[PDB]
Amino acid sequence: YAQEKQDFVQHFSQIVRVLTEHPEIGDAIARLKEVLEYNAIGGKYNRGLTVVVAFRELVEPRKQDADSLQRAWTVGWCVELLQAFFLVADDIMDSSLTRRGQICWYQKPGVGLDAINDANLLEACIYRLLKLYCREQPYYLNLIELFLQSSYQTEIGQTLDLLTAPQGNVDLVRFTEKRYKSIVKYKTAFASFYLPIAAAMYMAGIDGEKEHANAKKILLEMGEFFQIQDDYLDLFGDPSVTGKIGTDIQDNKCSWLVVQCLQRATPEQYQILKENYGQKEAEKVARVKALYEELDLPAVFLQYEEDSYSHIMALIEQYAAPLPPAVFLGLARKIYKRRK
Amino acid sequence: YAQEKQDFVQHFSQIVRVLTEHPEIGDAIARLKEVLEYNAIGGKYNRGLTVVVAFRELVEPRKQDADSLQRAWTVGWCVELLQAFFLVADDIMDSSLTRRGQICWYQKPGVGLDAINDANLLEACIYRLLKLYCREQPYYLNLIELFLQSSYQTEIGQTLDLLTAPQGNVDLVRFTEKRYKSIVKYKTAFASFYLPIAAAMYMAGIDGEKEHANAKKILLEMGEFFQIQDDYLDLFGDPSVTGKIGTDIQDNKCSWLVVQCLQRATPEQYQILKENYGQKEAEKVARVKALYEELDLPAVFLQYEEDSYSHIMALIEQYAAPLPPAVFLGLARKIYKRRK
Ligand SMILES: C=C(C)CCOP(=O)(O)OP(=O)(O)O
Ligand SMILES: C=C(C)CCOP(=O)(O)OP(=O)(O)O
Ligand SMILES: [Mg+2]
Ligand SMILES: [Mg+2]
Ligand SMILES: [Mg+2]
Ligand SMILES: [Mg+2]
Ligand SMILES: [Mg+2]
Ligand SMILES: [Mg+2]
Repeated sequence: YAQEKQDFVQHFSQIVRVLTEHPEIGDAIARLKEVLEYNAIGGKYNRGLTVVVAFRELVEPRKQDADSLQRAWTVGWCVELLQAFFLVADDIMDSSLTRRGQICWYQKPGVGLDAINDANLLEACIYRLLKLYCREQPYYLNLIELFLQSSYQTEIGQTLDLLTAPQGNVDLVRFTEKRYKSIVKYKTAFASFYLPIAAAMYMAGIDGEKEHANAKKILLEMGEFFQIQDDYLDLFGDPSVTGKIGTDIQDNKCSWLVVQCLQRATPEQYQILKENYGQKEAEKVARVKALYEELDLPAVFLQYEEDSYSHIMALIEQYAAPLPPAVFLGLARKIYKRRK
Repeated sequence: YAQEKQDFVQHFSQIVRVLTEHPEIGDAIARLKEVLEYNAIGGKYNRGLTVVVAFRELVEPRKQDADSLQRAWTVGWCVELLQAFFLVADDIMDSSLTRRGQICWYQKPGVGLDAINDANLLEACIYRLLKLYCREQPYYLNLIELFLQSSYQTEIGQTLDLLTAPQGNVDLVRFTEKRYKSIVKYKTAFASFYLPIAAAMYMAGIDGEKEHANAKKILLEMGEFFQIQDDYLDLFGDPSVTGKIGTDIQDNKCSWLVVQCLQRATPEQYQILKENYGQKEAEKVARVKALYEELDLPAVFLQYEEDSYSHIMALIEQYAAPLPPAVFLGLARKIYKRRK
């Protein structure tokens, strides 16, 4: 697994080389290399690795030649670039301080709001790689449309996330279970969970609408759990482990935690949450954290993680066939009980 | 021409309807409609109109059925959406105040840096329209790749533009004719001039590499002239006419004007430019404008506009064949002597 991660990371130098190969644009290409090095490295590479692992499990080993395997790790890196693009942009919009153990790319002196165009370049690099390696393949168009559709779905999710979290406005009424499930389905589940398995499926020749629908049932549910864990870690995670500083409380976000708080709060506790949520004051944030702990939300999260795991396992039993259950089980093992 | 513009604008309501048609995403789709209405309307629609006019001139009238014409005005609107995406993002990065006679979308109270995701949605809408109307056409993939390549080229151009214009740093050494030509080729010429004619060419079945190369020779030169005019208007244009407020001097930009100033300045005038360029102080900006006027740069621009027009006309004579010269002449007439 760590050796699998290591093999995937060793292909990054080739990805950068092929993307940063007209002398007039030299300075811009040198900036793109810096944008790639800073923002596509430091994560867990779960999405990129899922493409590589799923491709190997879905394709007959006699058909896994050197060019086929290169295409698989390249498409894995395309999914990492999609993630990099959204994170660079999301860190500006969320006013975040750190990412993957280092200062946010936009927080770097000399970068600032120029990171908007840098994010756009990362997105552009996906289609440059798809054209360079997969142009002659029968699944080329299926991959292009899958990455474009995954970006649109993420952007729609980001729009819902930002509309539910207006700055300077009390938004407790908007923080419902229904709203939450809708935000996380689009902003996380589609591109972080459906996209990597769907890409390996199209590369394996599995283009069937019914097969993709079945994979989607498992993967969108896994994505919802993953975002619930991300919301828990925003406040109760170790920043030395998570690599990022939480901002959901200050940013008035429709977090899984605030939705649970609102379902369990007394009128007195509702007032405390109303007066202290969505504000930059450190003592107001500390007051919301104290309310969550009073309502035993960390324990409520532990019980949800268990119930959700069993539910996802039941969905693998129902919808994995005819794909190897290991395709979905490998990703479940990688995200369950994770504190990073 | 104004009737042609009117026919094109009358199709916008249909574009919005088809793009803003899952009740859970309702609030986000309502935000997308607001993003579309605010940012894709108010311009001159030259790019969108060029697609429609070029398609009509390149396709035999017996092959111009109702569905074919709809595809043409839809692809015209895709080019307007590409422009909208880049302008929303460019206005944030350039710290601009107004656009198309109204306050910049990001300057709107309640929008702010959420405009980054709004720009991404506008870009996403291009591929949604291409899929909705052109998916079954033989040129579908050619159009997808052309819009993706045009975005990458624009982003590379924007990177060069921002690298040459660092905030708080004296960048006069970097402002060369060579650097300028490179920036404007990528940031403007490819997507504003090559993209609309190339799209109509692929829709007409003209996919030949040599035909696209010849069209490119004319159109990249036209794009350079158009950006030189844009730089002139940034300072010497009427904001009631241009619809936007200039920021090139304050933003330390490699403008055509500053390049010309540096070629004509004495050591005393160079010192004046060095002490006053790239700064927010109104009196420093007024000092640079006074230097430009002392060096008769508005007259130097008038002489360049004439010389460039003749050169572009000579390029149409050389490279228009076998395409109707009217394809290129119509766009030249629309941009030459324009003060908007
Ligand atoms: C979609 C969300 C929850 C953002 C972070 O994803 P990861 O937690 O997988 O971050 P990296 O490993 O890529 O850094
Ligand atoms: C590529 C540059 C010069 C930006 C503005 O283009 P236009 O001057 O054509 O602006 P609109 O008509 O679309 O508003
Ligand atoms: Mg965030
Ligand atoms: Mg966010
Ligand atoms: Mg989070
Ligand atoms: Mg600008
Ligand atoms: Mg600009
Ligand atoms: Mg300008």
